[PDB]
Amino acid sequence: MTFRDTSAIASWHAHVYFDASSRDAAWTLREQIEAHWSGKLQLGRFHERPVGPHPMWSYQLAFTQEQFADLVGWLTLNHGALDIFLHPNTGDALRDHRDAAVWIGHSHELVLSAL
Amino acid sequence: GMTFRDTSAIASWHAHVYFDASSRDAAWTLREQIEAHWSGKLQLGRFHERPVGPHPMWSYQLAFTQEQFADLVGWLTLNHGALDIFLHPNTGDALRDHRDAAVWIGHSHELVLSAL
Repeated sequence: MTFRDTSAIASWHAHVYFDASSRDAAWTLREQIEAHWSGKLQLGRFHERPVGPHPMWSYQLAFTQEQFADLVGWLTLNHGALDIFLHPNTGDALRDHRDAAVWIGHSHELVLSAL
Repeated sequence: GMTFRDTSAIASWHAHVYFDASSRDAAWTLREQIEAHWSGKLQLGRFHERPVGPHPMWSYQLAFTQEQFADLVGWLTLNHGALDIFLHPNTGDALRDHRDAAVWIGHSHELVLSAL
């Protein structure tokens, strides 16, 4: 393979994964993300069903390479028992999710057929 | 109910590149490119071809600061290939840093936490 630089990355997404057992925790973290960054981070719907490539219930957060250290550091400290799926967006969704998956906690098998 | 921490709680980060006999050449190539790219400025451990410490796979260690995190981890996410990479912060709590603050580029693995 050939080495790429970080300019390849357009944006990052993080997806907070949860289920019925962890719904309250996921909602609390959502409220805290809103508060901590004062609603300046793009935030998707609180999906209580599997959507797209996501095998768990999820919600999406979007941010840049320039916010990556702050957001990922903070999520690493504060995610609790919730797994978080992170991936860069480079313009090739399948490649990004298949090959550039990062996980805070534990990894999950994605529904790649959705991409 | 969680008590939230600020990123200031992080002293430094460690990363471990995991590999096996099948991927040792790829592990080595990455190793030598990390050396090249950062001009030997990133603290780098031995190329361990056995499980060491909490690590269930063959591994080598990198140590780096929060201020180096985005450059290094962004690059590793793009360039790690088949190699899973274990990352964790150092906050002064070895067990919880490994068990509860684990980050994985690729796939997660079960750590041998009794090693700690």
